[PDB]
Amino acid sequence: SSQIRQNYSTEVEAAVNRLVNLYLRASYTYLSLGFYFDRDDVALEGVCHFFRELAEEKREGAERLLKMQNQRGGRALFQDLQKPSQDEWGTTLDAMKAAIVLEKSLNQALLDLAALGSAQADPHLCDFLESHFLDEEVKLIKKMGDHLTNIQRLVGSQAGLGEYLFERLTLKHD
Amino acid sequence: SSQIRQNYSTEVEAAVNRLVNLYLRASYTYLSLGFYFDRDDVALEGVCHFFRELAEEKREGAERLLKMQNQRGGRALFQDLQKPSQDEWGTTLDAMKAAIVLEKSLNQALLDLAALGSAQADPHLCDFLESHFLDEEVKLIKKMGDHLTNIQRLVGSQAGLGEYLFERLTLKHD
Amino acid sequence: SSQIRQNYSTEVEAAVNRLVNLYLRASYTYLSLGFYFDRDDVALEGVCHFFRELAEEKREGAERLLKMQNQRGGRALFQDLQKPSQDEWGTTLDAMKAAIVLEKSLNQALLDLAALGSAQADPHLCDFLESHFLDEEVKLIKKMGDHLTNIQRLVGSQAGLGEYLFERLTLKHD
Amino acid sequence: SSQIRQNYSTEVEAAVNRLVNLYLRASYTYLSLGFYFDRDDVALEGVCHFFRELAEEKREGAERLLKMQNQRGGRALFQDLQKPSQDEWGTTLDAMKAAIVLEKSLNQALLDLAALGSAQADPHLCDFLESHFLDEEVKLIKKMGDHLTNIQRLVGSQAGLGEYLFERLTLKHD
Ligand SMILES: [Cl-]
Ligand SMILES: [Cl-]
Ligand SMILES: [Cl-]
Ligand SMILES: [Cl-]
Repeated sequence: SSQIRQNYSTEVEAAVNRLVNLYLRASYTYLSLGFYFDRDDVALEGVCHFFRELAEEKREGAERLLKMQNQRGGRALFQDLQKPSQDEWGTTLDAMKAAIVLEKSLNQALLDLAALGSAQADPHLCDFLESHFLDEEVKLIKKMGDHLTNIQRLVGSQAGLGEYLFERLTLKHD
Repeated sequence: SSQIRQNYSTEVEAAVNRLVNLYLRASYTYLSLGFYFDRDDVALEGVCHFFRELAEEKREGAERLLKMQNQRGGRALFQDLQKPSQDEWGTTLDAMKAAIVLEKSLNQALLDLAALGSAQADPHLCDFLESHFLDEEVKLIKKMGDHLTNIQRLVGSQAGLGEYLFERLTLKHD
Repeated sequence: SSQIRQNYSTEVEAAVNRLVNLYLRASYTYLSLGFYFDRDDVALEGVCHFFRELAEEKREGAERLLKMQNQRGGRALFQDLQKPSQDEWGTTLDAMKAAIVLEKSLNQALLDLAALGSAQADPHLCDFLESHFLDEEVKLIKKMGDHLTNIQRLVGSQAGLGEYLFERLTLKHD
Repeated sequence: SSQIRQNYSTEVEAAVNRLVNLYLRASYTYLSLGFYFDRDDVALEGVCHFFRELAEEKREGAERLLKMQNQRGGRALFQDLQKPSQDEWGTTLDAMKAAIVLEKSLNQALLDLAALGSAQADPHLCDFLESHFLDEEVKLIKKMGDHLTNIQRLVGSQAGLGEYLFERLTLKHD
């Protein structure tokens, strides 16, 4: 069973398993975004790379939560993973707007879990989120917000031109 | 406007702007202390260097707060910067006593902001202060306290001798 | 008191202290400009970097004046530092126009002090300004003028596009 | 005769020859100071080294003036060199006080020559002094003033102790 568990509430254990599901769902959403931008009829390499990187980051976040669950003596429980909300993701702008929505939802889940940890007097959990998740999320949301502003200023009356230039001159590509 | 702000209270935003002012004021105080000890009629190089270093440290603390303000989606607001409390700073002892007073005031402002963060359930802010400010301040206050004790033991009946020896043998100089 | 002062007028001493205030004010203005361009709703990294660099340059100019004040046996006297003239700085164009205004004001103050030095038969002061300030200021004003022309030619009927392209292709960024 | 002389007044030529004499006299004074501090009954190595270095510096200043005299097409004219004002130089304090007097006299001679150059519309001469002499002299006087303050604070009621400590802990020695 366990022999190590100490100060680790059933409420936190369940919430961690839920958060793993949310991160894996987010990873799957980013996988879909990445491959949409690799379509020959979309063909925005830097946009593809941006979202493929996020798919890996979210998977790694789920793995870190699972490692922690076992370190505390809780039990990983996996649930079905829903498919992403869209099959096609529109423009770079549409995609970046969907990404910031998704990140705000993950951030709120992190904050909710931090608040649960405080309520449960679980300082290890609170430390864990502060150390590996909260600032990573703030940094990423700031980056997306920066990108949104630049994408928006490039729409002008020549959306295609602006979308190409943003991909070429802001996003990382070969 | 903002598109990134989340869980970032107006109260914290304002308090961060106030703390920026306090750090910039402290930086200005240390600039004045540094140049006083470079006067030809004062001429204590190690004391000059000690306070010039602190002027840079406090400026960098203000810059880190400003970076964080933008990362969270708050808005930097700058106010007039008051001049330092003195134009001449007395002996090394007088200066180190003024410095520890100043640092206690910064430390209390940090603690007040940490308490506001806890009240507002803002774990990112609390993490931020713990990571970059609270221990730096404890370390610095301990160092100043150590220096005060050594300065005090050197006063004896030969203050000039003790002030020279402390500058030469404790403080870093060329 | 002093034992080193020679050929260093009270008029120059006071004017140097005033010029220190002007440089520190300019540094503060550039700090504000830099952080405005780091806002997520502005997000022009190269513009941010340009003005953050100038904030450091102006601080260093103030420090060089203070060092010189002590080398000549004058006494640094610090005054309150007024906040910058604006809290928000508009477009890159608006900001660069404000910067060239500011630099012209610093340049005129330098020239006024050079003329005072000549009047007071203070060749060390005149040398000092020529060596460390006058050409640095001419170079910087020429650079800003160059930038203004390029910004202006990019406005066209697509201001957002031009502002992005200038930041990407002229200014230094990561 | 000359074939190169241009814009080089007889007044400046004579004043340069006088200044050469003043620098060589100063060099001789420092030679005497250096060897006094090497006496077995004085024995302050760092003080000896300080003044021996200045003897070389003043000789080199005289050589630079002579080189310039020939570059401009003037004619070096050498006069008798008076012996130093003292045969024995007292304490480190007495010596440093005599040195700052001497340096103030050289500085005034430099300033007088700079003013003569301006009067004669001789910008090469004015540049020459600014480039190689005026700031070197300000720097040296500031250093001596710094030393005087430290020597004075060490007198206390134990002059011998203070004189030893200054030599050991401020001045450069083997
Ligand atoms: Cl579904
Ligand atoms: Cl005040
Ligand atoms: Cl104001
Ligand atoms: Cl004689």
